Amino acid sequence: SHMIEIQASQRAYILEEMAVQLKKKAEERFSHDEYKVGRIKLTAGEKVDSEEDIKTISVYMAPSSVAPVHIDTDHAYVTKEAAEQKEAKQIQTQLADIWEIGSEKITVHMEGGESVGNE
Repeated sequence: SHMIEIQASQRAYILEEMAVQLKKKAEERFSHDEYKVGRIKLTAGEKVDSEEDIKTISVYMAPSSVAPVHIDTDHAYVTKEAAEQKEAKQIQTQLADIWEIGSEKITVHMEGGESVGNE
């Protein structure tokens, strides 16, 4: 049903090791929570020797729980967005702290919602 493909790569192996250890450590703070860490996507460049070499980290946060026509006051609408922006940025900082890695490298995708983190 669910089949994957990989290309042999030392460099990728290391990167997948850093990735499961990062996944686990996140799952510790978001186990019993609103949000569940789901996909995590790392990118890296020519050399892959430590965490330092990770260029980016995408995180897809899970719901852990149709109306075409919505109608809103102007005020309802902007504040509804403000809060979702503000939720997204908090998972960003939380993971920044947890992983001891600058939030510039972390994109948070808020699936089960409509938001994203920085770039």
